[PDB]
Amino acid sequence: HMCDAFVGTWKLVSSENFDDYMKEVGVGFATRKVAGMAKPNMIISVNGDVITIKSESTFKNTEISFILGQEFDEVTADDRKVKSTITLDGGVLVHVQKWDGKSTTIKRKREDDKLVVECVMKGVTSTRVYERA
Ligand SMILES: O=C(O)CS[C@@H]1Cc2cc(Cl)ccc2Sc2ccccc21
Repeated sequence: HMCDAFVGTWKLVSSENFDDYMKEVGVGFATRKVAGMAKPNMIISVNGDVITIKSESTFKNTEISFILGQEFDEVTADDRKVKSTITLDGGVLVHVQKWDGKSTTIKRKREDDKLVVECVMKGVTSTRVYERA
């Protein structure tokens, strides 16, 4: 019952500062423009200890399956090859991606009926709000 309140199908409804986040991460111009238009559907499921997060959009589909605290390989929407670890910290899912000596952290939290996604790269934060689909 670890992630119960995250489970479901979610749709992006708002974004703030995401272009600046992507610039800070090192995403190139054309990818930033196209990826930044996308309104992904995020589908979160749990089967035993394995959590799966899928994102489906016009631009790209992504999928990760993982066990909390156990590092894994991930290919991001912008095609970085990263080493990721996802943990639960006080009810917040904390996702750290490491690549090329860099790091970024994505936090996912339930707030009212929304799922709020905060993406941090150095001094730049972006907030993405999802609602139930
Ligand atoms: O989950 C969130 O909203 C924030 S991470 C984000 C997810 C994403 C997923 C799809 Cl399928 C299509 C475009 C994008 S935009 C994008 C571009 C670069 C790096 C990550 C992401």
